[PDB]
Amino acid sequence: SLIYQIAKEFDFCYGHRVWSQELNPDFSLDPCLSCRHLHGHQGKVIVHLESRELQRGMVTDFAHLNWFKRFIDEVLDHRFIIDIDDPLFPTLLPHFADKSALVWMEEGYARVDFERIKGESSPILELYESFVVVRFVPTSESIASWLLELLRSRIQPLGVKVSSVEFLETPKSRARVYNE
Amino acid sequence: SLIYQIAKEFDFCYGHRVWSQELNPDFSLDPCLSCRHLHGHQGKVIVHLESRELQRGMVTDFAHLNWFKRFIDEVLDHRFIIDIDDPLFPTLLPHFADKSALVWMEEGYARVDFERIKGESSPILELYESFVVVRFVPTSESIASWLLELLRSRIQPLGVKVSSVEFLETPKSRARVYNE
Amino acid sequence: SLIYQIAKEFDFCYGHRVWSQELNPDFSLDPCLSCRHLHGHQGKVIVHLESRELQRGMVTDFAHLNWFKRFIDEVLDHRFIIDIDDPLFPTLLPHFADKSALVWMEEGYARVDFERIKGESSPILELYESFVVVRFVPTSESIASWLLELLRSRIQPLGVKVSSVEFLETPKSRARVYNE
Ligand SMILES: [Zn+2]
Ligand SMILES: [Zn+2]
Ligand SMILES: [Zn+2]
Repeated sequence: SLIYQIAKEFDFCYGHRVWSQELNPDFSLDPCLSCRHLHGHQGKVIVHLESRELQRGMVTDFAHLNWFKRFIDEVLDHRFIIDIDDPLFPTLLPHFADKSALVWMEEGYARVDFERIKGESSPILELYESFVVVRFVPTSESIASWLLELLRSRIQPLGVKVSSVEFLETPKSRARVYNE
Repeated sequence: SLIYQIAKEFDFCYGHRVWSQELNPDFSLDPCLSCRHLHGHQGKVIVHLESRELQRGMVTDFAHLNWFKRFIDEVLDHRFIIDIDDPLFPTLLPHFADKSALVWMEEGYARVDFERIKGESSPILELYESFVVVRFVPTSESIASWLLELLRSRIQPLGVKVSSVEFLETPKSRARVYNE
Repeated sequence: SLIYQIAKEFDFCYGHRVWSQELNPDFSLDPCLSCRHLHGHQGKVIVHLESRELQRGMVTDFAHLNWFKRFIDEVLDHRFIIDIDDPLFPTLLPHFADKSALVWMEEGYARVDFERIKGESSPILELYESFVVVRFVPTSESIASWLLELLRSRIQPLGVKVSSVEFLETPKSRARVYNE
């Protein structure tokens, strides 16, 4: 049986930190918890779709992931991705410490309610425009699992399967989650 | 148990069009059928070969794909790949509108019979030297499947399996066909 | 079911030769056994690790291969890799022509015992500091197999599996060994 796959890459830049990172120094050599620092990455998502047959020579058209490109562009690019359980949440989002005025979207992330910060200065608005709040520690593996969940929920009308999602955190390191 | 694989890349440039392209505008956002345009690509073929044991430390020598290199270089590079059943076939190859005087090669493509255009102008000859005629819409997935068939039928005397072939249409998007 | 993987790349430069290379000319086209020449490469090791669950959002931390990066950097980079059974071993290492006075390490390579050439000229010392002696023909498949072995033997206390190792001989060609 032949299996047919297609894969597309989507790029974006973001900041995050991995607040729970723990290391075994026998393996890391240096015990410093550097992923607990505020930092950032150039991310690449690679979506793999699969069929057991071709329709008009295709698994499905590459342009059929255009809505997802739009999601990556409009929601994640040039943003800071923060775990709602991050202990620095009330420190970095002090106008939203009690976690009450967050607006959860269907895709599973939150933006702050900007109504609550009306009449704050421009730099303060820029700050809060930055945050994409998620309910998971934003590791490459976590992000990849979340994007796999989103794709799965939405791709079914195309008649193909999402077989895996890769998330490259740097050009030399990446995560992959397979949908078996 | 271990499985051993080798993979090798082969590059070429070509023109084509995907004449049958259709889009679901809910997923693509734009309904424009841009792949129906005459265009081109830098293509990359990746061949994956597999064995369950190493012979002399190898799956098989990388150079044992040289004949396949020659094929890509001599047949596909700097050519325009066209489906025999593209509706524009008669328009782009008017001297061969009946599709009879084509010379089909063992690998499953054709060139025009140049006897029938003998004495045509130099530019007309250069036009007909361009075409590689195939029996499929030349999508990334169809190209990958075709080259997989070609490799499966030839590599037997090497004692190795072809496990899959990848075809990169752009650095951002690619197809893979798995033999199994 | 979901399966989680991470992969990380490690780069190094080295010299070797494949003393035992043979070719079938129906496939290589050219019979010349060029891999038997002394030469070298830019190598890339890609380590894939797998787990059936995430812990703190991770398969395991990318930094848990820092010991492996050190091994690559300190043992393999800017070295010449030679099989102890290369017919040229006595010619290239004439002060260790009997192939004893080698110091084998747990990772499965040897360096010469420098006590034996104490007192020799500086250029002679430089020559011998170059060699990494191994018990296989140093093909890409063999290097990958060996690195896989080292990784499996070390990674067990982290509770993840080494699923495969890729070893890139050139940008265009690579080996992969899967741990099935
Ligand atoms: Zn990070
Ligand atoms: Zn195209
Ligand atoms: Zn070599």
